[PDB]
Amino acid sequence: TDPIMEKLNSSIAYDQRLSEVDIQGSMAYAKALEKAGILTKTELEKILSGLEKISEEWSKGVFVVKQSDEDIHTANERRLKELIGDIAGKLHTGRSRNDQVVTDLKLFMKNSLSIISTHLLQLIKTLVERAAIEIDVILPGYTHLQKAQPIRWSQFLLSHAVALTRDSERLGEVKKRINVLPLGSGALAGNPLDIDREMLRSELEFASISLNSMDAISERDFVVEFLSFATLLMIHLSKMAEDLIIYSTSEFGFLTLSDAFSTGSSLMPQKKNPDSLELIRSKAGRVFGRLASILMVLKGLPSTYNKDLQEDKEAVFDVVDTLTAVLQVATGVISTLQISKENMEKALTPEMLATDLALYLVRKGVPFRQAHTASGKAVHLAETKGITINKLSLEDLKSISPQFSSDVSQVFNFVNSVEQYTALAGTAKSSVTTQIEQLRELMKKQKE
Amino acid sequence: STDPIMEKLNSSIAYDQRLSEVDIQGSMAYAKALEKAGILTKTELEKILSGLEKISEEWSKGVFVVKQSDEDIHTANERRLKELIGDIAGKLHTGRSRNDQVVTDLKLFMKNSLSIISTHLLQLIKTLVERAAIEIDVILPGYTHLQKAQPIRWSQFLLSHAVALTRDSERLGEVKKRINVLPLGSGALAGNPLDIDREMLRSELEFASISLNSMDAISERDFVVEFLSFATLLMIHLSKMAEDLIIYSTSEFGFLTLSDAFSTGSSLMPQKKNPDSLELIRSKAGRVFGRLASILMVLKGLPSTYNKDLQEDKEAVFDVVDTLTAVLQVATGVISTLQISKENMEKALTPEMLATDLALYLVRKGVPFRQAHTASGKAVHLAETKGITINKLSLEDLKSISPQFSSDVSQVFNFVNSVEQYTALAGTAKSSVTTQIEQLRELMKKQKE
Amino acid sequence: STDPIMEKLNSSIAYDQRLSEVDIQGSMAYAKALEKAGILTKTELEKILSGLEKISEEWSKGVFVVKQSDEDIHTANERRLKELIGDIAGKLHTGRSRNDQVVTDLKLFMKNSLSIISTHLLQLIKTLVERAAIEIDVILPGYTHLQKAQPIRWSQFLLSHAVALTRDSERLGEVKKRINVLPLGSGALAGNPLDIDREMLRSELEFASISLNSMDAISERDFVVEFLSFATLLMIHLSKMAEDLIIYSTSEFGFLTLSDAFSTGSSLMPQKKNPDSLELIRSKAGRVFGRLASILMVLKGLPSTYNKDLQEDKEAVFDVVDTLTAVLQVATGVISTLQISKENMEKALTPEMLATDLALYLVRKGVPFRQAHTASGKAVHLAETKGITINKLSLEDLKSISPQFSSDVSQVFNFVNSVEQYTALAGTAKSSVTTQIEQLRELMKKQK
Amino acid sequence: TDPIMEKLNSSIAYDQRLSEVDIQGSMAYAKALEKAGILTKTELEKILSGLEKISEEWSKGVFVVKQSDEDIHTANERRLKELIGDIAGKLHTGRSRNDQVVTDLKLFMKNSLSIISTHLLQLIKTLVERAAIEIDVILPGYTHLQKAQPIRWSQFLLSHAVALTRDSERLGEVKKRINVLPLGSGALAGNPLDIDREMLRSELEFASISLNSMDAISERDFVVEFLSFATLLMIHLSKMAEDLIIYSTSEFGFLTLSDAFSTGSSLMPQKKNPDSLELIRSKAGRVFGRLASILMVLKGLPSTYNKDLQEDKEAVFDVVDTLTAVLQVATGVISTLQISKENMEKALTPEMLATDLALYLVRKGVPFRQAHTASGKAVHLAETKGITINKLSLEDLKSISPQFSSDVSQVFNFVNSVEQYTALAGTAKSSVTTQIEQLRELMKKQKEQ
Repeated sequence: TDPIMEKLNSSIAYDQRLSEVDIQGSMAYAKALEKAGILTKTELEKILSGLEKISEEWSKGVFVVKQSDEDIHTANERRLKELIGDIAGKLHTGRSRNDQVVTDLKLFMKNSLSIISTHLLQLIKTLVERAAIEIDVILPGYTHLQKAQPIRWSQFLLSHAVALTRDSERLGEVKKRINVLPLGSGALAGNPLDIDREMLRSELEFASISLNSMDAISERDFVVEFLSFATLLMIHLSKMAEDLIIYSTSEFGFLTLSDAFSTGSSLMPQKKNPDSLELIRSKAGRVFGRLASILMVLKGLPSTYNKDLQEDKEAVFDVVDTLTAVLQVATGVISTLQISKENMEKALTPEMLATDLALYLVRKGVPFRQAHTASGKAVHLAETKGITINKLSLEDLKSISPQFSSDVSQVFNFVNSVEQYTALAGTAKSSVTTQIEQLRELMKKQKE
Repeated sequence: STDPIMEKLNSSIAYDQRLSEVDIQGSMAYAKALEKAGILTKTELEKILSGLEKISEEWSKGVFVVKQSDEDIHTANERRLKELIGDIAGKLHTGRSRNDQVVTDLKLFMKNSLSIISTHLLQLIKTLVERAAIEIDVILPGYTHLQKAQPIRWSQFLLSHAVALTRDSERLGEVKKRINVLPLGSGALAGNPLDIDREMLRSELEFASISLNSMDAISERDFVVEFLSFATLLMIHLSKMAEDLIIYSTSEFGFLTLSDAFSTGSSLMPQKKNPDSLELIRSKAGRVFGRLASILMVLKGLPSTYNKDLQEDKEAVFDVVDTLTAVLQVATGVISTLQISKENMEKALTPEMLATDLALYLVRKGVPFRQAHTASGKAVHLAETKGITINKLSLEDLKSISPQFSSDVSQVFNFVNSVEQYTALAGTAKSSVTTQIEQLRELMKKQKE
Repeated sequence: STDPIMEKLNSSIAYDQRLSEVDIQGSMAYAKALEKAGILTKTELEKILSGLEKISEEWSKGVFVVKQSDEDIHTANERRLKELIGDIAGKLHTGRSRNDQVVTDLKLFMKNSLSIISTHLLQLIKTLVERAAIEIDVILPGYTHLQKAQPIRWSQFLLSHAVALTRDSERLGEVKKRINVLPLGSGALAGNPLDIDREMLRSELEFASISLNSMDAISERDFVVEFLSFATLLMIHLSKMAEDLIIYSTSEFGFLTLSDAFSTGSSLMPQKKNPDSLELIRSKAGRVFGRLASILMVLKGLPSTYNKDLQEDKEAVFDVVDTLTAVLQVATGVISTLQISKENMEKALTPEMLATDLALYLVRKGVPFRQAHTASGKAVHLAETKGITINKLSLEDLKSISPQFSSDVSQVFNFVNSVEQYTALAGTAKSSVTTQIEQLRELMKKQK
Repeated sequence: TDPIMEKLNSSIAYDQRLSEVDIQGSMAYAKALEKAGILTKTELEKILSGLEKISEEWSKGVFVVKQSDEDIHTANERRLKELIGDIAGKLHTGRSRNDQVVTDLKLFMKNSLSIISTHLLQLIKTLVERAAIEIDVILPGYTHLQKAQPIRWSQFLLSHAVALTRDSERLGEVKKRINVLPLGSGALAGNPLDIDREMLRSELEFASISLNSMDAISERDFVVEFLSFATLLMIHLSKMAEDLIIYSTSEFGFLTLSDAFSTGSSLMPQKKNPDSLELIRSKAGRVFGRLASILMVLKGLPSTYNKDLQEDKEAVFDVVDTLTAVLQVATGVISTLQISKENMEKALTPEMLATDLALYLVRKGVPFRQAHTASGKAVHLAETKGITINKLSLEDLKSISPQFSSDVSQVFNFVNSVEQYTALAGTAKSSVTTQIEQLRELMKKQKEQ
């Protein structure tokens, strides 16, 4: 056996975090083997005790890895043997590395996804809570990154909560396809000892059992799916990071992040670098890379098991750790950032109310195209007098369209600007309250 | 220096014309809501609708006519409306914007495309499951590392693909539910400014729910990414199935032959068939994956809310939808019409693949896994040294390796008995494959619904 | 009996018509070689060449007429020729195959196409370079983490993009060279069986050399992947520049404005332009990357030699060729016609950005950086205390911090002198910029 | 200072590989600081002495890192003080982490590219040499994975070597741009102390120096290009692996991998699983994944430096180690695999010569169309007569075309088949010989790195 190739087959270098699930998997199997008559009652006790002690060695961090261990499965098998003797060997009866590895990665993923879920909900929750509290703050809404119209700071925050909520929904969909036991699939044709797979499932807490052994052994859908979910999640987070990074520019002045999530220099204590957000944005590429790699690893592979499939572990681990860290960093950034109502408020400009001005007419029967030209004509005027549109006199307005009354003054108020969007999903106060209620409901659904 | 070339990039009319009917539908739904909102008088309405319907027909009969001024499908339809009805149709744009219209049209279009793709997907699944039911007695080699591992039923192989496809169908449904949400009424960014009744819009357009936030509804393209993720994984599945059949159809394996319609030949080598169909299907995985990749890269780093960049979704969605619709039917064809060679499949099974069963023989007699496995190795080695296959070792020779080998060991050297060992749920044993067929059928019912 | 969908799925006519010309030229070259090989007589060659030149025209004047039987452009032409000069046309295919004829057309098309792209890429670089010389005096903020870091010449900025784009040009050349290798004469996969004169084919089609291995030349698509990698990196550069320009054109930054030609707007908000151009360019980065990912996966895992999978190459090549041609030109237009605001740019220059140079003042005076930094720190510190900008601190005050401060420390508080510190090669000092402009001019001459 | 954050910026666990390059970057800068008049000659010798001592520590591998260390950089600085004192602090003078980090990576990549180049050339040499030795072996050439026509085993081996040769040419082109000095660009606007960048260049063995400070700090083209070269190379390797995997199947039986690059069961000692090839093939996805990530990280970023660029190290390290391991595994596989000349021979069939039969007529003046027709008629005749085309008698052939003469007997010989392809790059022996020598020349030009 070649030196370099052996080092490539060697997963022991990173697959150690699968120690516990590999042990849990073995315990269930040993139980099913005793029920099948492959093990005696006493043997089972010996095995379980052995497996339990091994579990402790890892949790305590005292487990010793022999250079002869190519993977975590070999390590535990070797240990279990030097712990209870020959009897240890009977444990691998009819089992295969092929269905052991998938059972292991799936258990690990079910647990990790459970952890990713809490952080994700915590982020969404954090976003929603500030949307509640800062519901009066208004700032410009952008399109093409050019000030378009006023919107509530909360409508902006909520848009990110809503996207994340979808991420959460997908996470759940992926979580249930992962919650299917693949153990007892053997090398590819199934388990040859009529092993009780139902006992296996309930013992390991899966929701159901894999339908086809060839599929169960060679499919990495659960890996691709998780990656697809993780990548779109990062897209959302990269979009939010981009918004904030920009808003935190001295130019915009909208906000600045706490010191914990930014860096700085004693030469310019008035500027803060949003490292936190830059890191989050960059992880999108990192996670996408993993998605792209596994997809290509799978394209073209014939049935059933192929060594190519070992690339899955490192991709999942890296993604699980990336999301776990980035999600929390995002929650903190959101809860501890400081907006500037002042600058955010001074950002609002009269010119932005021009569209609302055209709406004022539409509400008085004046047709669409006709109102537009009227509103556009009104700007041209104030424009030629060196004054904003909210300033031009009532008489000036009259000359362009008799439709303009004295109430037209109401149009030049930002609170009024946003209150226009009462229709479901709008930036109006009422709509924002509705949304806040809906997200909290959806979060309850995705749990109880 | 290219203002004209700039305009060309914004041009979409060359490919978005398949959106004509969804655009018209969205406009009729909005006009109505515009009347309830009083923006339009009842009469103003009836004339608008009648105008949108004349346009509906113009496309539904290829009689429409685009001018060298129609930037896109929208402009092309509103221009014809200003031409049919007149200066009145202008009151329709009141309230909503292109940012609002765009996603509404794409979601309506995708919803229909998905349902169609689902039918084709389900047909493929039914074809595999059906063929698995009929050829349940066929046995061939099960492979790992493209090497003969152990005997398996040909049906187990077919069902492994059907099972994977079933997950594809489940994802398709999840992606469709998120697409069946009304985005119309979000306006250009902050929502509709006329308190338009969105429920009515939902009802008219037949969406299942209404979008929650106007900013999200206008800037998000999750439904596009998700669709592409579903498509790419589905393609991965199909690429694998194509690869398997390509290999099995080689003269070397000789397990099966594609029908004339899904393959090509040559006058000089009539008995030779190239698996054109399978190669096309396999090559589409990359094509679909690329679309996934492009959209993902297009979305990454974009700030709120709407940005021109999002205009790249249409072309990727159209390509993948057509690709999927064609690929799926071709695969159904291929599986439905290919010819298998029972003789060659069975002939490929060898005694050497039964060494594992030999070891299991001892395990069932109580011998420890290790001892048994070691004994089978010795038997394999002995036969090898005598230059004979293990199914020919005499009983004496076997007992010289372990007395546990009784005269009944002969039963081990039977390929049917080999696959019949796998009765545990999901195995290749006949009872197990039968069970799989019932489970899938019952799944095709939840997916059909 | 072929399946109708299989049929349609195999039709490239819809898009491969643009290969009409190069297909004929390949056929012309091959015919001439068939005459020399004794497969055709001069009389037959003349009749064939004449029938081909006729088809050429039919495409030129857009007169050519395609029929539903035309699966691909190769069939459209071969059929047309048969109609024109009778079944003598059949001989033209002697020893030739779709396999080597299809990759011959693709390289020829790409060679021509790349030639046009080179021109446009060079015109963009030039536009950037010439602008850098003209506005070399302009000074504005330099960003790190999208936060003001220190004064930089505006030209230093334009040039960083020209420099990146020149690397793109260098790659474009390296790719062109490998594309400029004749594949015709490779036959179906084992080579040409008629001892055809490939050197003659090369000379006629004008390639620089001939392919080394028939199998490789028919199965590899390195030339496509490589072109796509070059295009993708180019788009990245362009996407970054786009990002910079979109942000600079924000009301908030106000550093510049785009002409109406490459922008979009509203009659309700005259004082506002949306950078549609720059946004298109950025979006195309993904689009082109998509093609790259596409072909890489199509090729991955494919066996030797020819496979129908390779048919996906054309659509990917055409898309990117057209995308780059359109985008590169638009970029040029955007870069040449945009108007900067020297006022807002210098305005952005604040004394807080000279805190760094204050320390450098001490290091030149001999003060160890560790100490000169903490020194400048006390300065900004005491500066805030007195509620004044560091440029207002008195010599007396500066001395209380470090005796090394003299009357000249006053110069450190000048933007021109701030920038003029970077005279080291590639720095932002005017002399460094001019050296750059000159250097870029030299590179542009050689790559021609 | 957040704990998760701090852990995200850490890189000491993986960037230690950059120890020696970092120190070399310090010695260089230190000397440049002495010329700028910041470090007295006495201080220069003081530092250079320490820096060497620390570098000397890593060398013997006795260096020690503390938990306080985050960057391989700070790990070296911290240790500089522990040996030299406060004077160490002057090394930072006018030097940013921005040009210091891009300098370490290029210096590292340049050295990695050299190692990688060597292995690549070793792989090419192994293929070309084996081809020269087994130049007489003939086997089926495949198209759509179906026997298409006789070819020389060496023609097959050479097609891969040729592709691999272009990879080696891409390596050189990439190394060229990597071999440029970025140091002295500072944090963004360049070096502020008029540092002598020509001295740094000479000292760091770079070929030239960066043209623009902003570009040199923010660009990661060099990372992209390298990844692009690696991915194209891995594609090539995945194609070769697919081939060998297929050729090593029992069904094909064309060759067997040595025990060193394959897995096997004691129960089936004949079964040979091509682990080595599968590993190589799977790394293609792993590498492309890296390319994909960095590309998405760079997309849409604004000038100049952004913390995003930090994701480059791990991508480069992964692919550098992967390419190094994979290339050597490839080399091993190709030189230690045993071919079955006999099975490659028995795979050549008479049916694969109908094409040659038509060509026989073409050389005697018969037009392509008619030639192809006579041959096919000969195929039908042998079919109806129950024999193979080579068994048809002269009379059988004459009755199809008078142009057939007793000399047609030579058409039914596989050596003569491949010998028809004498045209440049064809599979005729003389052509294969010409390739071997063209490739040796090419390996020479490149070897002269």
